[PDB]
Amino acid sequence: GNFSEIESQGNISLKFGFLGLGMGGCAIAAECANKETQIKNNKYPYRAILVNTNSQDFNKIEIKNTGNVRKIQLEGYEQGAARNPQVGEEAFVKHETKIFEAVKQEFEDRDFIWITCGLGGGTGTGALLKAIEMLYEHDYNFGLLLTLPRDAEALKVLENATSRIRSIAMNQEAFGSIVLIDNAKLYRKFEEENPSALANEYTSYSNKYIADALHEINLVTSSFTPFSDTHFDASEFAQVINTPGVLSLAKLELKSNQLDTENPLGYLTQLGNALEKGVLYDTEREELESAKKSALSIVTSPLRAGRLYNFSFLNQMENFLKERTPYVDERPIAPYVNKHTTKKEEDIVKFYSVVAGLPLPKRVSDIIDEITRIKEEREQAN
Ligand SMILES: Nc1nc2c(ncn2[C@@H]2O[C@H](COP(=O)(O)OP(=O)(O)O)[C@@H](O)[C@H]2O)c(=O)[nH]1
Repeated sequence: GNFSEIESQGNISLKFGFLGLGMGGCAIAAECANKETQIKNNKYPYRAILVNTNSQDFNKIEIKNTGNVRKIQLEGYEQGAARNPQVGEEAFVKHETKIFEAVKQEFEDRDFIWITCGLGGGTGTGALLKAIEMLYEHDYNFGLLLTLPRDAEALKVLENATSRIRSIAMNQEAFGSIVLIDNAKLYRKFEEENPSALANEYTSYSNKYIADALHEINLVTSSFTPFSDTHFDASEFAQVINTPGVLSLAKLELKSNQLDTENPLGYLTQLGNALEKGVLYDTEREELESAKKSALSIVTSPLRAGRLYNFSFLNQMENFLKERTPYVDERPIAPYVNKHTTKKEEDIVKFYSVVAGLPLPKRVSDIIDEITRIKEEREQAN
């Protein structure tokens, strides 16, 4: 995930802060906060506060971005493998004053905060609702960056996740977007693109993959030259990220010759598949249909832009999004020119979309059925 070229000539739309809770949430938050960029006068664009109980692992969470990443240790509530949310909850409440003082100072210059948490654990999951109340009570603009557990994590972790996800959705109107991450999906993605990969490379891969997906859309929305008057800029991006409900990201890269405007079915089908098989989780038409907001940006070279962004293409794209998110407040189709595209990448056309205000995905229901299976077979066994 090297965005050096783009960063040296671009910028990020929003100054994100990450409030990590628990091991996984802190690992993801740290991965994002430690990102180094080639952005003018902004080597380290992100900040983070990592809240977790003491442990060797938590001590192990590196930290490159100095000063912009602070660890807050939940003294006295180390939980071990108890996987008990009630304890995580008590921990957060007990240390709330210390935590908020840290949040207050570190996030003063932030535009938006991501409460980052791996659903299923004790500390993170347990502290989640309290953390949300804290940011809400102090009027921060914030959203949730959450992972859903793999089936192998078993019963307790799945119930822990199911419990919070349910409560989150019920109270979703109280805050911004919920960027869901399906660990099962990403685990599979890893195996497939790295068949000969070993288990020791997954965690790093998934955390970098997540951080890169968020940073990339943050970059794309403020680093290129708009071809027209329709934009998906920092302002619009903020509008979308602040929309309640689940948020889905998609990205498709095609070679210029695979994008036929006289025979659009081919590339429109690929775009449709990219939107459903999203970056962080998998969605479907039924879910997309109820989107509250959506935006799609297209980026290509000076060489290709002029010939691509014609009436036919733009109209086909307008139609495409209209069929996918029919009831959206606004769905801009925003073509961009990357004026500094290399000769080597001259033919590439990139598509980026963000869909917001979505319902919980199918993976949440599959987890419920996995929990249901286990409990019912346990009864039959009895
Ligand atoms: N993507 C990702 N997910 C993680 C990571 N660590 C843990 N998780 C997930 O988050 C869930 C909770 O684990 P953890 O954060 O360690 O528990 P906690 O410290 O008690 O909150 C697990 O069930 C995993 O699915 C990580 O480094 N990356």
